[PDB]
Amino acid sequence: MSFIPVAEDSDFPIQNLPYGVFSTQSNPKPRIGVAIGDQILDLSVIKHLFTGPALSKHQHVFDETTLNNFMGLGQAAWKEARASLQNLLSASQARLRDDKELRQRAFTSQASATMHLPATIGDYTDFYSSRQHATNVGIMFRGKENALLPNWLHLPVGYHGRASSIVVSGTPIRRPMGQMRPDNSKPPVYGACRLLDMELEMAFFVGPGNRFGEPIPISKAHEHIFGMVLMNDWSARDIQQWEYVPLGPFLGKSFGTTISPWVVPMDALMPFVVPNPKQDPKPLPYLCHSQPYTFDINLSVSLKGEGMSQAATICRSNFKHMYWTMLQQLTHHSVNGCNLRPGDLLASGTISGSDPESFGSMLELSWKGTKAIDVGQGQTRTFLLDGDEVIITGHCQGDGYRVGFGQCAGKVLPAL
Amino acid sequence: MSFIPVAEDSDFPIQNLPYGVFSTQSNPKPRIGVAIGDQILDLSVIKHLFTGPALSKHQHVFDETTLNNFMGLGQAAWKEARASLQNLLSASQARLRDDKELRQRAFTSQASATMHLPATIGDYTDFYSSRQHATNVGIMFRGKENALLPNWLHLPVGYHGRASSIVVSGTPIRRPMGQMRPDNSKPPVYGACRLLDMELEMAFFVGPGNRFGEPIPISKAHEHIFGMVLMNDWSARDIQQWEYVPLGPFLGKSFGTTISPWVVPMDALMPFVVPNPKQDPKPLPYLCHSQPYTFDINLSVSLKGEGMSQAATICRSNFKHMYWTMLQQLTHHSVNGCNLRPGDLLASGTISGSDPESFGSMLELSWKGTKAIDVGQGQTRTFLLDGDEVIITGHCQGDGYRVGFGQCAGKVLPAL
Ligand SMILES: C[As](C)(=O)[O-]
Ligand SMILES: C[As](C)(=O)[O-]
Ligand SMILES: [Ca+2]
Ligand SMILES: [Ca+2]
Repeated sequence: MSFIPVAEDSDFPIQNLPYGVFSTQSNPKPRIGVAIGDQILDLSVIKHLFTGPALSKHQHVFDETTLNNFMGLGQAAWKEARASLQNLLSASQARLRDDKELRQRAFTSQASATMHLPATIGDYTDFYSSRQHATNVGIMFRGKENALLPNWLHLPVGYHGRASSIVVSGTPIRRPMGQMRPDNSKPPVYGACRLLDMELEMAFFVGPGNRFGEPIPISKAHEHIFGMVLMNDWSARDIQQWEYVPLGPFLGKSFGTTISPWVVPMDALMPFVVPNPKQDPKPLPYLCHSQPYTFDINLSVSLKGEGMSQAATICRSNFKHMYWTMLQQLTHHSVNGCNLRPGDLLASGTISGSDPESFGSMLELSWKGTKAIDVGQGQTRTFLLDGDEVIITGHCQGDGYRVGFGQCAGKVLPAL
Repeated sequence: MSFIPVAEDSDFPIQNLPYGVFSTQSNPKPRIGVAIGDQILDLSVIKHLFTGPALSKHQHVFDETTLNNFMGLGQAAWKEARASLQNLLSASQARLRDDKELRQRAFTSQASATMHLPATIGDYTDFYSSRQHATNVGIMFRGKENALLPNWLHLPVGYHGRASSIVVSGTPIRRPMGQMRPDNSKPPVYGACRLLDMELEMAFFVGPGNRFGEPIPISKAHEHIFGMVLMNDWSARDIQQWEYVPLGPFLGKSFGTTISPWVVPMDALMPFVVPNPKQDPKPLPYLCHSQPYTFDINLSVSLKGEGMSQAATICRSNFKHMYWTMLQQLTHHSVNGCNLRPGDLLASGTISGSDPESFGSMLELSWKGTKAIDVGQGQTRTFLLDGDEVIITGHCQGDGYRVGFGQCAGKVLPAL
């Protein structure tokens, strides 16, 4: 443990050490920090303490307004940074601990900081890799006999997302206007979305890219995965339904996608690795690898309506319900020579387990609005109402510590 | 006329004046230039001559390595820059013309210049707005009675593309590996794409963005359109067919998309405006505007195999065929609150007219591999072969001058 006091139930013990971009009232310039207890350690202030071989000539990466350049340095640099931070934050090491003037400049409170997006996301991709989610959607729209489309068990299906509208936790999300077709015998209409939904996801940031035209082999895929965040892929389902054949989700997704700000490095999550789900049929060789790379990350979603005094927990799930791994997603994404770049964000798709309490959208929880979701205090939902606030949280549970993700929150504003 | 001599068939008379980013052997810094005749005027060198009200405090935008900041300044700035350039390049003006020292440093031959991508593209979107293209694809894959899907005549269908693999003209494109399902009785296979295609498009760059959550009304859409380039959306059709239901084109597109480097400003194209195609049914009011915004731009595509000495013209088309205008595309793209940003690229979709000589893909020109494309010199094609070079060109034709785009070229390399 650390010289910084850490509560037992803190998301940010010395075993975590996530990376984020923050600013304060006194200094509005976005800069890189690491969460520890209820504090932020400012890496722009302590960049000269990274004296090892991988970082000593790259200390400027900690002075940037985004994590992109640090992400681009690759695994040796990340591992050295983490070892340096663990040694510096240890309760028995004197350097940062006993340098009072440095320490006063280096640490500020999380409760007084403003968080920003952790990276400039050049490209965002959303996969569809949770089998029960894809199955549930298939049942609802095609029937139980056509629950999965023919390609789903053969490749990690995904689409290009909209990068510009990825926003940091806490950003209000306006209910979108657009066109929809509620009656198939009549022309489409223009109006406010009536089926506004959340999608519980996680996403990973890419480290070093691959060269244009050069695939990343699955055996090297783990080298390019920096760390993870929580995501809410807000969805306008009536807009989506009318637009999306044949070229895919578009305006139904691109009005807003929220991510949490603290990027938990893969090294912090490796203690919580579990076996990959068995795949049948077995994937082609380029997607076949024996490295365990599925993670036991508890996820929870709450909803609170304006007026309501307390939030209701509407979903309890886990990131281990993903059939295609992050290694397979990254490999598939580059198999054609596509060039992944530092700070790219590859998301899981909606996470659903087989238990109905773990379904990751209100589309599934309400089963296409045929079941009312109990949100407490005599109130019910099918889809989101104006003023509803959705908060996603997640953590890995260790013995006496948690590796937590903070929150991924947003409140719905009325259409405009 | 300019003091720089311009050939009658030059793409770059004083009536054009497109913006691009170039470097030279002498100076490796990517920098902003304007094409005139066979020369480039370096805007960083003459940035102090922009003394008007819109540009006087924004001269640093011409020192940047990309056009994004200039694009973000908006129409008054673009109009002022253009007016200043037309004055400074005029045959009858002395300021630049008679300054031998400055001229020496301000001009460079295009033959000496390496072109770069003109902007950092935060998000690329590909629309699908040619009626004959969508109809042709519909006939080939669904049958003649089901040419168009139900939403096509009601909104400008489009999808999010991959930004990272947009490359400048001249970049070699490697035939992609991936997964394909050549027939339906066996499992999918891994191998080199067998059905590699080009797609003739044009694309426009966004100027000032809109705020997250705030739509751009169609009456203001023209304020956000900076200028245009040529595009080849290279397509791996067998990869695409297996992957694309239900989330849309993905690895079938993202291995490479080529654009030409010279951004022709909308002001150069306005003399060549024609009436918009009549729409029936009439679109919803948010997509309804009377401003002509369809452009008479001649387009040509050539193919040259690696053993050929003459390239064959395989497509002659025109941007005026497109059913949905750029105004409608930009309006639709932001109707849900999605935030377009300076330097975003919004492409037209494959441009096909009704004449079979104007079909914009080899998929259409070979009618799904059923007809041989004559490429001259005893040779035919259905789809692209290794070593084939595809070159797209375009121009508007005036009286004694043209507004042209230069080349949009790429050569196919063999798969790994
Ligand atoms: C791609 As979906 C069915 O999770 O909106
Ligand atoms: C979306 As297409 C049919 O022009 O590959
Ligand atoms: Ca999603
Ligand atoms: Ca295309």
